[PDB]
Amino acid sequence: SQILDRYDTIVFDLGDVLLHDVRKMVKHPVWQDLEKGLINQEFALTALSCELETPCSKLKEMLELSIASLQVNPLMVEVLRVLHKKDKQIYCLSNVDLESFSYLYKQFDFWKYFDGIYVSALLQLRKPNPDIFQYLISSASINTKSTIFIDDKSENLQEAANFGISTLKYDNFEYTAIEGTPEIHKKRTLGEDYLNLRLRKFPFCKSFVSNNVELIGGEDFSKEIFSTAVILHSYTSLPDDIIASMCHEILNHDGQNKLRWCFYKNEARPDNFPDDLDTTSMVLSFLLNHNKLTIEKIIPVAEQMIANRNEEGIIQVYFDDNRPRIDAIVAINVLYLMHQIGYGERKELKETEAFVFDFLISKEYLKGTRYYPAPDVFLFFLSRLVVDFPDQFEKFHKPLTEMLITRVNCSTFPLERALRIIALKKLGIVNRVDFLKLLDTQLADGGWPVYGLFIAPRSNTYFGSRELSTAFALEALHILS
Amino acid sequence: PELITSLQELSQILDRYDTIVFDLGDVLLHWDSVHKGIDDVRKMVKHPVWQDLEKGLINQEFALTALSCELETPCSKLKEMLELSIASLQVNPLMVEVLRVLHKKDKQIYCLSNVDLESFSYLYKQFDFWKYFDGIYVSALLQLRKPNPDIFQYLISSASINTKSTIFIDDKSENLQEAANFGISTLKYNKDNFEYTAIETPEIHKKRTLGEDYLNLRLRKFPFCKSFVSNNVELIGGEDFSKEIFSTAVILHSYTSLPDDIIASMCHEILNHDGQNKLRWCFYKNEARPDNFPDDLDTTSMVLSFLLNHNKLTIEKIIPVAEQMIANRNEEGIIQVYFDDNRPRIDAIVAINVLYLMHQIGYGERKELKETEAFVFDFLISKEYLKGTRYYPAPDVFLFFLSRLVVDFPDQFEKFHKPLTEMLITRVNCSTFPLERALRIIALKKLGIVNRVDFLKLLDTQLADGGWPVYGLFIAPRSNTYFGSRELSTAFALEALHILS
Ligand SMILES: CC[N+](CC)(CC)Cc1ccccc1
Ligand SMILES: CC[N+](CC)(CC)Cc1ccccc1
Ligand SMILES: [Mg+2]
Ligand SMILES: [Mg+2]
Repeated sequence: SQILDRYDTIVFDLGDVLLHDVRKMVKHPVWQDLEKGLINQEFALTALSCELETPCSKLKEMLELSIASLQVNPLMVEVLRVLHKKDKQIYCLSNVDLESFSYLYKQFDFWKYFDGIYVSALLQLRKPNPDIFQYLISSASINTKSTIFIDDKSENLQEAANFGISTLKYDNFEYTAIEGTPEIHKKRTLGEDYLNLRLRKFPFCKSFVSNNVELIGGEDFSKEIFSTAVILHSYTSLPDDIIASMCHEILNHDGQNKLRWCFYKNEARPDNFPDDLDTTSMVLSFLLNHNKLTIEKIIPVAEQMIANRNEEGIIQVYFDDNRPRIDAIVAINVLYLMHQIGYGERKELKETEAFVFDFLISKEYLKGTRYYPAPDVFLFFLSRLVVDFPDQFEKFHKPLTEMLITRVNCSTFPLERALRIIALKKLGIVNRVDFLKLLDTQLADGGWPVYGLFIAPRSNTYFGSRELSTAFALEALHILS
Repeated sequence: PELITSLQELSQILDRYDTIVFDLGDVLLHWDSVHKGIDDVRKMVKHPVWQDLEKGLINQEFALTALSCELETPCSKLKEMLELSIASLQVNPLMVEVLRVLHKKDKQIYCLSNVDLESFSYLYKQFDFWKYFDGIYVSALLQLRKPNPDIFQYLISSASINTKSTIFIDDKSENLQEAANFGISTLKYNKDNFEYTAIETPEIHKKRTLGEDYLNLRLRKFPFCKSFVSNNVELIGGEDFSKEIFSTAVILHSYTSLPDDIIASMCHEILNHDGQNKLRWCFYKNEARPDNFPDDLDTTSMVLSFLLNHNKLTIEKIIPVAEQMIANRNEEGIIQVYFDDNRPRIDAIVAINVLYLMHQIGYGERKELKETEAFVFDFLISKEYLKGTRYYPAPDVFLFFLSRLVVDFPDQFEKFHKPLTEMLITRVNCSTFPLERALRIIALKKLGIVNRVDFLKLLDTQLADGGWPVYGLFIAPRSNTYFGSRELSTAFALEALHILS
């Protein structure tokens, strides 16, 4: 339309806009708890089974039938498409429970036109409520004077109009051109102050070791360089002085030969413990990003990595023929370096990429990897490769996003909440729920609790640190605020 | 300003007040702190993370693990130091005597202190001055911390304190300062004297209202309390049963604010229940009764106790049924579950509910009750109740019903009070099921302890229509069938809400 081209930003509703008696269910107050993400469908159907005096299975079939009867609106989708081509900022703002949102994301394919998807079950907010409009506007930094909102309901358009956003009621299209927390900041400030103090005191990132993921009763072991590299890659808002001190510890790490890095400091290296491609890939990828190394110096190390494939063609974990292992996340971090340096189209990487893609798509990642038992870690690292090399990894985006959507608010560990927040936001989905619960678990000194990010399987030793946890939580807070 | 050195003069000033608030740390209890890394527990307790533990936001393992990094001290040394500190704890003989004297003067006496749940659990078992308090307000049970004014606002509101007649005793001036802002007079406890200064939410009610409207409408429409059955405790996808009378009787005993019109309607269901004969009741309606399934003492006890309470039946009519129950003992003397020699069963909650009716009708001194009462007592004390009972798998159900009996007949069950309180404290916030939170809140408050943690978490699981989720309260053990309803869950939750406001 000639109307929408006057606006920089268009916000789309889903229902009866892009998609076209179960009404007694969706009007019930319990359904609003479901829409808000407060409960899941199983518990919501149990309750509604009682209030609606209907066998639970009948409500499930009525709902299943109702979702599958949804059909795209071809006029609106094409409209969405033309706006996308015009480089508009486009957002989706809609009430829908989480599982329905999973089905609809899998089932349709217009999602790609959106710069950002704001769904009620991921926000714990519902669409007539002005709070959801205010959340959208500040989080997306929307200039309401150049923003128009498309909905079928007048309550929604009236609310948006009160924030100064024009409206298009979707037969007829009614157009009206409209012309007219500090707790987060405190928690961010506390956390930044905590992280900056820890890392200024100990730029070689500390770690602790134990036999459990919470590292209860863990002992101090601060003689591996990997955590330092993880933080440098993962928390993108370190002050320059800290970046420098941590870079210094990497460049001067003594578990180092010919740009092959070892996990351990020399003093702590088990006799005969080999260099590994995870530590090597991660530090090399950081040094190249910060212009401490050239592709010329890295490429021979990358060939050794290609030389390290097993009989199935998969690049292995260690520079040691007598210690053959594989790991989907080590595969990912190798592939990241490969695409960074120009190796992205080497045929010898095909089975390593196939392995990673299959690990995603088979849901085998729900079992964790050899060194990373928590499934969201695989998803997070995959999202880094997929979003940073999007043309090369196009076919990963939708399946990765599907998996992440189902895992929103599925675990209580703060670091796991952080990874889901960061990964979903990089994929254009706003996960406010995990964000809210992440804030609640900050400790009083500003740091989050220790978490066992990775594992030495031979000794079932978990490694982790408050620095790692806090670094991820701060990235999550910054990326959504 | 008024410096006091005379223990006599102290007693004379405290007597001028109706309410005395006592601190624990360095007032009633005293301890030492210096025992690779730090060598002073004072460095732990001062740390910000320790405030999270004190407020109940984390447990000891969690706080130590974090402190082991901040204080650069091996976690296991921090653990040893705490245990040594706690083991070193001594009672203050002067202040417990002052406390005891105030108690013997029928003063209203409260305890307000910062202590973490594990520590407070140990202290409660270890010492025995707690009986002198009318109410106990501990930071880990309140998720509030003592300097903060809102812990004072909470105490004053929870206990309906007249701050004009209230005096607070504490060793920390910051605590006294904050108390004086609320008009409470202060008494600083020093190593060498006393300093005496004479001094002159909306969400909760919305939730209460919504929950009351929910339950009143549900019980009006279905005064025979509905029930669902499934093989799992949250009854996900459970089927409608609604053919047992016991839920109706449990609601009448457990939620004490039903309007008279609902009470009348539910009482009619009990009296017109076809599964009864000569004032013995059967769990099931006839249409669902298994062939040869007997009447049982649990439904009977709870039904007769209610009908007596509401003057539907005389003591004269109950006492013969109660004598039959005494005739239902086994070779160990424990009263059994069913009116049926061919189906011998014992269950500790059924025993509790039979004992309740016994004491209520005048049978409380009958010697034939001894083995039943010792069964329930050993069941508590042996921690065997952590395994559930035959018909009630959730451990807090046994503690809840025990607390009804023990608080309602306190002269006969004195020896139960402290062990039961000890157990309940260890269970604060130990499970997520709303009904279980509600049982713990209700039971602890009857025992004088405010469990605000479970309360706040209970509030957050109310659904938008005012009802709580269904929960399987009791079990048909053979088929592993759970029974429950939203009415049951909401009734226990509303009672917990009322009892803590
Ligand atoms: C970077 C080290 N690693 C893989 C070698 C992380 C995935 C785990 C590990 C650490 C120490 C011993 C063994 C394995
Ligand atoms: C009062 C009913 N009863 C004991 C008879 C106590 C909860 C459980 C029960 C219900 C149904 C069948 C068997 C036992
Ligand atoms: Mg709509
Ligand atoms: Mg004190």
